[PDB]
Amino acid sequence: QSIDQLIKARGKVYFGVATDQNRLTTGKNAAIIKADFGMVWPENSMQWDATEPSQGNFNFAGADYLVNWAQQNGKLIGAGCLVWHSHLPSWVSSITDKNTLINVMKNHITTLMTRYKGKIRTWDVVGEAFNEDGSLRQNVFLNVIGEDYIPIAFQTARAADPNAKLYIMDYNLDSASYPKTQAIVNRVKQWRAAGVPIDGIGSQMHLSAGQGAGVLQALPLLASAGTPEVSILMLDVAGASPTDYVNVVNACLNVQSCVGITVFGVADPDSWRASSTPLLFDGNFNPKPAYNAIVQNLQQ
Amino acid sequence: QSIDQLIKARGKVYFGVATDQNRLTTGKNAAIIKADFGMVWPENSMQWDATEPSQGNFNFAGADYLVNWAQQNGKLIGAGCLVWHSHLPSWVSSITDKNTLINVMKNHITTLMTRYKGKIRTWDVVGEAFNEDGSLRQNVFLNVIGEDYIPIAFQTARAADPNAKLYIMDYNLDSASYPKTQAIVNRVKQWRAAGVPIDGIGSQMHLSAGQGAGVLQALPLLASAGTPEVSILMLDVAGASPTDYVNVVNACLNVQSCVGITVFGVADPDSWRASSTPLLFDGNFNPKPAYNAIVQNLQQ
Repeated sequence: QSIDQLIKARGKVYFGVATDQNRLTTGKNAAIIKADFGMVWPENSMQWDATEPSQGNFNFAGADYLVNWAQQNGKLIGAGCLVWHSHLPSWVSSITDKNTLINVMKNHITTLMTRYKGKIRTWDVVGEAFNEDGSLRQNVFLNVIGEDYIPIAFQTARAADPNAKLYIMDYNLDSASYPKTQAIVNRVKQWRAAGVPIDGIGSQMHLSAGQGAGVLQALPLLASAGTPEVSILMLDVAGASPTDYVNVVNACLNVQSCVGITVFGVADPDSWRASSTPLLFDGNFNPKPAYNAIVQNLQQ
Repeated sequence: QSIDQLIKARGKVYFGVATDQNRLTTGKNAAIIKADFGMVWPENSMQWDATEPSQGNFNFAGADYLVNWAQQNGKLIGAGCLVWHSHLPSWVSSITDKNTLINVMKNHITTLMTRYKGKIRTWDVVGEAFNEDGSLRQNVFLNVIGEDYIPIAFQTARAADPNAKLYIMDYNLDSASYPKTQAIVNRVKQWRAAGVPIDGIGSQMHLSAGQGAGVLQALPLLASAGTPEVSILMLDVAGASPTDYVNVVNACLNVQSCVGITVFGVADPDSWRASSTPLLFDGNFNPKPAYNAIVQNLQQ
């Protein structure tokens, strides 16, 4: 059975997966995505270092391929991340003038979002903006522009494509007792009260064995920020225990504003941490017990 | 052991593999390439649709990543294909004016080769130029320019980077009686007699089970064209039988002008025909029997 069909039958929007051109032309990835998943994301083809490697020199061939494939095959598209320190080319980090950096950030956002206007359901606008202690991460945008870079990014994104859901994304939001989880909730509440158009919080979830249970309490906490949506992004789980995966799916089901889940690839050998075998399909493209456990859970 | 070190000890230049950025950051590909292979090729990041998706406007982020990684890790680099019909954006195929298409083709060749001047050992300049019956394939270049497009392409490439070895590449050159094999020999001899700088023939070798034996006769026939070099390119073998792979390696060893072999990826799940398990490593990144058979053949 298709986990995307089953999660839609329980009132959610999608079960999705990250992919890109050379996955779709190799292995069994295209066949599995067509049958079992409802939304694709670019693994890497939309990141800043892939799309604007030097100023004004936009590289769209890879992202175009993915968007086309998804439209032909009737899949939803999510994309990101527009502003994220980790995938930033050096030409951006070396800018020290505030007005320049604001315009460079705006141009990057507007150019990417305009190109795909109306085709992208969800955009990750700002990523990994918090330190582990809950303070704001001192990336180039915070250092040069200040804390208004976040309002500016979201305002710019809303103007570029008013149809898209705009998300802030972070990782290590997997425990309700962790300071970072509480901090992002408090800051998003205050940004939204001031009119910043943040539609969603996306939890980048790279879990160790046994950490699924904690998400049952972390996800409701993220939802308490009052955004229209929350989601689970680029999920994988070391060891791929059915218990961990089922717990994450049940957290999604329990939180009414959680629209769906995106796993971080199809088959284990194509994972960034392949030795931990953390995905739902094995190296022979066979479903693993965690896939069947999700199916069972969604049927009941 | 490393098959690249062992083939070097037998007097050849390399045992290589096709890869690209997202392979180097996932699975065990980087570790295996570092240990076992001596030359990397771009799986897709140098093709025309990836590098010049609109006229005069280039996308080099993916190719730059590969070239940098290879230099950092002491690997040789091969690249291609500059002029192929199968990877051509629609804007090129629509051109109907001979001078315009010549200029477009020359600009494509010169821009890519200049960017990496001196860094690339082998360039595939023209690919898949022949029909199965041995006549020239009627692609946009033949239809608009005529059969001079091949001389022009090679002369332009030689001027752009004199260091590089320049190859023509085709598939189904695997049997010595097949018409395409003799046809490429006939034409390459003619072109070289006219001073066209074709340094090599690359045989793009996608074999079915049992076809390795015929390569022992086909590869020397290709070498009879008199090019300085021949190579085996983008090799895979349905079923990955040790007998097939050993026969291909021995054909390389038997042909003095054959400089090396490149396989079409590391592990079976990342093959374009994964259900035929045609590569040297399995879905858990373990060497397969064919890998060990090549090791022993090269030591004996």
